[PDB]
Amino acid sequence: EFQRKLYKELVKNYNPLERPVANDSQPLTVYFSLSLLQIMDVDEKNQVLTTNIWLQMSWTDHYLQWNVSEYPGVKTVRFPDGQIWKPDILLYNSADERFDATFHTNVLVNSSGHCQYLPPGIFKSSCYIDVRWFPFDVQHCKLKFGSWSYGGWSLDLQMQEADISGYIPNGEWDLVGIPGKRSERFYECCKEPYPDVTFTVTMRRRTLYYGLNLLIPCVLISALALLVFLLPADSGEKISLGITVLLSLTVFMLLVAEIMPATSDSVPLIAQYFASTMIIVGLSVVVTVIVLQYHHHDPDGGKMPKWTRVILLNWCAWFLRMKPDLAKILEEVRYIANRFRCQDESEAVCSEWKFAACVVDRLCLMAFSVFTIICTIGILMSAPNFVEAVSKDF
Amino acid sequence: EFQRKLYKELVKNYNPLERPVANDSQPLTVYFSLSLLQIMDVDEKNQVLTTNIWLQMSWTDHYLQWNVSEYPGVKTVRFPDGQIWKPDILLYNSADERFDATFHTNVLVNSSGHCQYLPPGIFKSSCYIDVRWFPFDVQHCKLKFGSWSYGGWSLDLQMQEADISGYIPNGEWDLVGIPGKRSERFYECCKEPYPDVTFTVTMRRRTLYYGLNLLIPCVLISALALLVFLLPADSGEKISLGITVLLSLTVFMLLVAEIMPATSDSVPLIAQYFASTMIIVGLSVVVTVIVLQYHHHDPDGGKMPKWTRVILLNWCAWFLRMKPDLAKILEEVRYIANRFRCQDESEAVCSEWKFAACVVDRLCLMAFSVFTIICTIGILMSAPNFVEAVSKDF
Amino acid sequence: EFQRKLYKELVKNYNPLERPVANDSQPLTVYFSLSLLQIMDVDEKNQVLTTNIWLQMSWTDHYLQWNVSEYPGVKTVRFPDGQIWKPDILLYNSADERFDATFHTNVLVNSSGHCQYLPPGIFKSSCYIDVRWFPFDVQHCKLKFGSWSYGGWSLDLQMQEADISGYIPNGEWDLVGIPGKRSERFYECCKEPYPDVTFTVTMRRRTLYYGLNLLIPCVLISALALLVFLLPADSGEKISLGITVLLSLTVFMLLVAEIMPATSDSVPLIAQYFASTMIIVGLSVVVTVIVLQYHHHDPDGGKMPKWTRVILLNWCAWFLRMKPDLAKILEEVRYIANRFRCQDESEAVCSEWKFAACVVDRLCLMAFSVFTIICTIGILMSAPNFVEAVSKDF
Amino acid sequence: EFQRKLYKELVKNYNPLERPVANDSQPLTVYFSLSLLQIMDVDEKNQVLTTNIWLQMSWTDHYLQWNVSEYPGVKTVRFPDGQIWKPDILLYNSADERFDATFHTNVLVNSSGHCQYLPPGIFKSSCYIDVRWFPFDVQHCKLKFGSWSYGGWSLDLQMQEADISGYIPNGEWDLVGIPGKRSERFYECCKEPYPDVTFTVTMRRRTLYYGLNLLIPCVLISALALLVFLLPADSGEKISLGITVLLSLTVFMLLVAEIMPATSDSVPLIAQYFASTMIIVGLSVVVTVIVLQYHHHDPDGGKMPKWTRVILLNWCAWFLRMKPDLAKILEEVRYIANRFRCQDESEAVCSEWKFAACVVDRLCLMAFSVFTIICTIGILMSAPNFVEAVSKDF
Amino acid sequence: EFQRKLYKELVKNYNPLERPVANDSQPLTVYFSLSLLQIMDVDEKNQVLTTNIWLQMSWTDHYLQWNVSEYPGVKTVRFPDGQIWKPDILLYNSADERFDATFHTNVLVNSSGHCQYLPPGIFKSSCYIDVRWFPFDVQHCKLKFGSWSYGGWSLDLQMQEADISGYIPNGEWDLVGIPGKRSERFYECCKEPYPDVTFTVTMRRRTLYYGLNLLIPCVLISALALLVFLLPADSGEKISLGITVLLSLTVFMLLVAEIMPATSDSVPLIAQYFASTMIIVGLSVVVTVIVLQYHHHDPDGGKMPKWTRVILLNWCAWFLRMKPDLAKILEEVRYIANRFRCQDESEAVCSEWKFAACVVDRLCLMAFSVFTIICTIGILMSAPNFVEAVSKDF
Ligand SMILES: *[C@@H]1O[C@H](CO)[C@@H](O)[C@H](O)[C@H]1NC(C)=O
Ligand SMILES: [Ca+2]
Ligand SMILES: [Ca+2]
Ligand SMILES: [Ca+2]
Ligand SMILES: [Ca+2]
Ligand SMILES: [Ca+2]
Repeated sequence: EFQRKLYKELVKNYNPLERPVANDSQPLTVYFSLSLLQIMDVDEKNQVLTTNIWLQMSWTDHYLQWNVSEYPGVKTVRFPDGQIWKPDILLYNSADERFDATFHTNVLVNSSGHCQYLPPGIFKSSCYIDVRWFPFDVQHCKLKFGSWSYGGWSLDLQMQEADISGYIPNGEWDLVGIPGKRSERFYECCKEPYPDVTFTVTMRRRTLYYGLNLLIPCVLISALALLVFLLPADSGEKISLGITVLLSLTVFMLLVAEIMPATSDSVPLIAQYFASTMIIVGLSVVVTVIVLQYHHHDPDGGKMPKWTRVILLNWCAWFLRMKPDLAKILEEVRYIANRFRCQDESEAVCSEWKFAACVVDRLCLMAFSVFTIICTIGILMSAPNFVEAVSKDF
Repeated sequence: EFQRKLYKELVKNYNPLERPVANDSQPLTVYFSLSLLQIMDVDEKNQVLTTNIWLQMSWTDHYLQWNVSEYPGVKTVRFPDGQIWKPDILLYNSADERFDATFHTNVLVNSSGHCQYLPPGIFKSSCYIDVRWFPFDVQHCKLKFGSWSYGGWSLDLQMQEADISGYIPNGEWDLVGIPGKRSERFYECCKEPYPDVTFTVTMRRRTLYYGLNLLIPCVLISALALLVFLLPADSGEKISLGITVLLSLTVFMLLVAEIMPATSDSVPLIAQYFASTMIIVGLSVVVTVIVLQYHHHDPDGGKMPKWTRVILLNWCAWFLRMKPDLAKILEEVRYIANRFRCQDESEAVCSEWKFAACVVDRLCLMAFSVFTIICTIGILMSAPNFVEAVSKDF
Repeated sequence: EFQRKLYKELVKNYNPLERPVANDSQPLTVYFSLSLLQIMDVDEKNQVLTTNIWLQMSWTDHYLQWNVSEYPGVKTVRFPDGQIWKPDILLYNSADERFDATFHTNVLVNSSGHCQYLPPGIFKSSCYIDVRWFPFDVQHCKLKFGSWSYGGWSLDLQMQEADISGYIPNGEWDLVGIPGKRSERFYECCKEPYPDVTFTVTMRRRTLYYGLNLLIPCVLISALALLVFLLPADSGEKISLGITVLLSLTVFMLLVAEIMPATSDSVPLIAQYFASTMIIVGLSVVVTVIVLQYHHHDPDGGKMPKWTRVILLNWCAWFLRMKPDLAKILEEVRYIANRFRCQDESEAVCSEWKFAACVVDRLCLMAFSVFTIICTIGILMSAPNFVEAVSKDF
Repeated sequence: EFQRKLYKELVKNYNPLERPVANDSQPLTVYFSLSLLQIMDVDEKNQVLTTNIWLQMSWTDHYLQWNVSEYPGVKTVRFPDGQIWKPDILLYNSADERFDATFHTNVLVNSSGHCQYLPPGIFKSSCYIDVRWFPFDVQHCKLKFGSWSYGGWSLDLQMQEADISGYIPNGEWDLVGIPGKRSERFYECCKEPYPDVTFTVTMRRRTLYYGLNLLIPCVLISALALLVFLLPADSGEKISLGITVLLSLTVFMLLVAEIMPATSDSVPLIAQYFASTMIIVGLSVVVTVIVLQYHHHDPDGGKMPKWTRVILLNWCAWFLRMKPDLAKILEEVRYIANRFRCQDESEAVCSEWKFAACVVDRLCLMAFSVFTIICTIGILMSAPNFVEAVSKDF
Repeated sequence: EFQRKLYKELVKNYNPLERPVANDSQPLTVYFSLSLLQIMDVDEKNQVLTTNIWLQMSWTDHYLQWNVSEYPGVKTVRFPDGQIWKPDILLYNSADERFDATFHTNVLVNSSGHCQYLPPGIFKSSCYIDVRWFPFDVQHCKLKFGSWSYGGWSLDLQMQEADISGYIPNGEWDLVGIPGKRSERFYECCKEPYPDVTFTVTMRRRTLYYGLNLLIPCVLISALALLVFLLPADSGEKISLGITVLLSLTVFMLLVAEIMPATSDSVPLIAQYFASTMIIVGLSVVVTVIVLQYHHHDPDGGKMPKWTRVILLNWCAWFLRMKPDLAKILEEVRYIANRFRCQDESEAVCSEWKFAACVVDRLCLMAFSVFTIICTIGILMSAPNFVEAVSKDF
């Protein structure tokens, strides 16, 4: 009976259009905060953050007060959308096609006029997602909230610290924090300033998944490329090993292509690693052609230059620790024996060329191994967060 | 005439804003339950569960009572959304972009004021989907329901057991159960506690599909890799077999990549199996290079070390059960015969090196076969539910 | 003037909440049917059917009658949603996120109160799609309609045969029929029974597309695998042909993976066909290694077992219809001649081993050809609808 | 003042439910047309057409007239949805999930009651998309509009020619025309006939994109297959070239698979072209095995049949324009010389077999080249629109 | 008290249907502009631009004025959708399925009747996206705004310069400008003209991402194809290198296929580059077959033509800087010696053919290298914006 009586009394002459202050000249203080429940998605290609949040707004309605003695037991009332004045706070940097994903719930008012409003929502927000250091990256995505049509002279927006006590951890992203800042900005539309409250979600990517699924795979497959410098040339499979690894790594680059944005602010760390690896595998194919060209050198073609004979067979090789009818019969048998001698000297020349190929193959093995290690270590450890990622995730 | 009369009488002074109790100081008891019709989707990558459910709410409306003698034949009435007070129960962990997928239906009230409300819905809910043991996994996805704006002092939410009599089986997921728990929790917003009813859908994945399409394929293709240790070196195809298997298995890992979340809570079982298999195939390629390096060893290069001569040709080989013008003519023919003898001894040296390659090839065949079996069996049987899956699905 | 007068008269005291019967104690008869215009989609992976349907409901409104003499020319009126009582019939097994895809249109009433209501819709429904016999499958998808909040005591739902006179043929699915059944079921919610009308869309898949794009391709590529048993061993390409076919067929399995659900109710027909084919190609690779192992057998290694010498060179081969200074000179020339004789006998031994490989290769060619035909024919003709599909589609 | 006065006067007793005619017995004439702005999408796989259209409806409202002398300057008024009677014209063959994509705009009425209504929309419509001649195809997609609840006795729908003056050309589709037809049809629901206006969008596909990206690529890669019949057998790469082309073309078929519907009304032109090409490449692999089988024929095996010796070495080859101690020493040297003679005759036999392989290789080169040209030209020129496509697009 | 009083006074007799002018004969001036916050997406395949914009409309409402002395402190009021007259300005070339993505916010009115309205939105617009010069392209996408139902005689639309002070840079697109133009156009619907304001977003694509991920990769992989002309023929791997590169580049074309529209207005720059490269790699395979055909030429077949002997061994080779019992014994040994001589001359003939292959291989290396450079440089530098892209992005 008292709840029915109070609801009838409170809506007498109430105008939801009217900002509920007693003195029309002063601004209404609105306290704004949020409660972050979940980070649902970090879409790097579209540059969008999806979160489950509960907005928190609280203010004082001058007209919605009563004396609890005259209504025993009725400490609070509730009003749905449209029957009560509410602040029109929107997320400025919204990426949602409706632009406002807020699910409108009740406003809870107590007997002194304090109004609480806690609409939930699945919010899509635009934030610059920097992939320069991917996958060892930290993202800072802003959520900028503010009254759309009330400037600082009418609505005095005030900030309170974000609530994370209900945050559900994300298996991919490690929540570092969510600080907030209250600013007052001027826009070209209007002489009046408009205040905003901006919360910056700082998140660290967890690198175990990409380490075991992207980085390590690539390292191992690059190592197989260097295996060509150990395969004997007579196997006749040197070129198949190298080009096969190359074809495999090309598909791998395109696999990373599906997850990275097509921006030009910087060459990402992962792009550099794949680049460096690809030229190394490609260069090994070039070297293999050179090695095969020696191993198959015609013994009756040009003559091994002195510069080759010295650099390879001596220096590099040492450094690598390698190292009447009787007369007619005599003319026929002598021709046979002489023919055997000529091929023997010819094949000796071929042995030198084959040995040169082996030396070049051993030389490039050492050089490519060093270069692969240096490029890999250098690129990965360039990231500021690489040491932290190893400690926390591995 | 009586139905028209009763509808006119019941809405006289009715206020949908008003919680329908007689004594404003006491809370209204709302009985909440659900009826699970279908598990529509388990999205492991986005971590979302889609279900077809019928919510069940029932309470007592103090104002919607009548005397059936005064309205003969009118035992029940119905009211749509907005003409009657309803509890504002939402799914807290909703992943739906509207945040509330409930389809609003009628409230059915009988002559004593008992109100029933059974809205259907396609619900999207957020739940941690653990892929540690995939595909032998059991998921526990929670659905947390509660009044949004009425605390424990006004709405007394009470739980009833979930209904599954209409459940339609899912070909992928075996419904284990759906127990419920009623809790009362405090939030930072409000001093008043808020009760919730949470139902935990426990589901077991059916492994036949992934066994025949993911696990067995991989096992067979790994076995082909070990086939290299039986292929003679003179075939000149040892490296093509191995690297081809490797390229195939790389695509297979990326196929599993499209279905798994990118989380770092644990290395999944399937990831370990693919890892172990990949290094085994990759290591077999390394061994093949060593085997070919012996088979193609130059007979005029270094000399077979004693350590090699003993470990391989004796121990390993036993264990494996392998095992004036006349004078001028004499000088020419003697050179020819001597030349033949020199190559003969040379090719004998080559035979030892070729035999060493065969022994190493046989040795690694046994070692790799053992390792492949142990790694496969060990990884699969680590899962707690592996034995159950085999019994129920195979 | 009369149309305006009649609309004013009919809405006097009309209450859309009120079931429009004269006697409140008796149920209102609602005739329900549907008109199927198109089968838009059969999603086997998500297990959802999309159709374009026109629902048909008809009943009698006791209050919406008039005397056409008093309103000359006004034979009918129309009312939109909310101004007239309507049955609240929903599709129970809806897969749509709004749960109700009905587009609300007018209710057409004639001068005796007969009301017709024919809302169109794009309906998404859940149905078990059995892929056991895919692509030779017949699907039975149910559409279950019923009043949500009116039980059998108030709304007497009655069925009429579905209309297909406007059905537009689907190029993929051959509509077999759409019979309907009216049932009355009890639910745990309520003591009152609720009637439903269920229409079962029975559709036959047209197999021409999958025959020419999925089945025949696979058959031809498997045949190329058997081609290895005709390729001479000295070509040095036996292993490349086989493993290449294997890599190709693995991609083909994953292509079928994108269209099939991940259920475990049964191993599909297409899965069995790919399985059988894959082991046959894989087994041919194993046999190729054995054949090469003979063709490259060292003549100075073990000795051809008697069991081999008899089974192959005799039985299998027949069945297959294969089949002072002068003395010093004498010692040098005799050594040369003797050396030639030793290699000659050695290469004769090699010829036997090479012939054994040829016999084994011919033997397995016949065996694999038989097995490929039997497995292919057996699997395809296991389907109950295989004969029908060939007759109608090919 | 006059605009305010007129709006107050016109809505006095206006009933949006009432069809605005003076004589209730006669039908209201509604003129229907459309303005086609853009063809947005032609989805062949889902069989849906997406367009940007402006509907045009015009009729006479008997009640919304005024005397412009009594309201100087007020020549027109406007009414939004729900305040004015409108025809309920829908697109019958809609594929949109809401079923009605019309964006509701104002109705513009002049002082004599003529009402204009031009709602814009993004319309999704179902049309049979025939891919028999793809990519040289012409599509005829219908858009069928009609009043949903007003039959021919109440609403007299009349057609006017479609407007294309604002049409924006589509880079893929060449708009041929959009004629319209007005029909009157009977439905099983109702004895009254219902008129419809149907516009048929006829569009020609532009073939430059598919010619350079789909047809020509395939032609060139098939040509490489025939290159095998020029590669010498001793290269040992004949089988790798052929099977590699085959693997490439299999992926290409699956690429076309992603864009074509899975219907069985006909085998498309593109499917036939890929079919023909695939068997040609596959058959070339079979021939390569035969050629290699001759080139590697054992000289001590069977004897070259007479039928082979004549058909190939003579006919085909001509047509192709190819073409005491002294005695002991004598026995040893005679054995050596005799041994040399035996191999010489043996290798002569091998030369004939190698030449036969060359002849067969040359023969099949000519045959396969002819067949490839004929099949390609025949298939492409079977399309009725092939000549037109070349003239307009190339 | 004054805010409540003013809201009550202003809505007395207010009619939102009425255009708020004092003199009904004159048009109402509406100032239109926009504020561009973000370019969210440029979808080249669907030809759609997605942006985050704030529309700006301002006009004068003759009825919403008051004297601020009579309402101290009340300088402004606000009205939501439907309680105030607003211009019905839509985006004409909308690609959104609702056709109007505007989020409706408040209208802010001051004491002299000046009304401001700044609705935000995520706008999808249709624009021709020219890919002729992709990835060095500049796009000009139009956004055409205008009143839908008010012509130039009633609503006088006037333009103001677009605001970009809040523009957030896009990592892919460099905003060049957003000029606007106000036009007045006649349509077939209506004799009255309708004015529009069109803003043209001009954007330059940033080429770093595609340069490092699309252009450079392709250049390097084409270079590997030319590596075949350095690989010795005896390696037996010439054909595997070439066809492998070809298979890789085919996948690369299909990767670009997923991002380009299927239009026929022009052959894109990227298509030409891939075309040119593909024929070069394919032609190198053809040349390799010719080179191998010489290297494996039978010495007893045809005779090297004079035209070949001169062009290659002399001209091209110079330009390239290449270059009683005793008698019986005599007959046996003489046969042996003569046999050795015959093979010697035979292998000399083979050496010439092998050298010819080497010369042809060297010749084509130079020719293909030149052609690859010219085609690459020519195609890339054909783009008008190529020089600008290098300067700004590299
Ligand atoms: C506004 O009101 C003040 C106080 O009543 C009065 O002095 C002033 O003249 C008014 N201005 C007008 C009527 O323009
Ligand atoms: Ca992420
Ligand atoms: Ca699942
Ligand atoms: Ca289907
Ligand atoms: Ca198309
Ligand atoms: Ca873009």
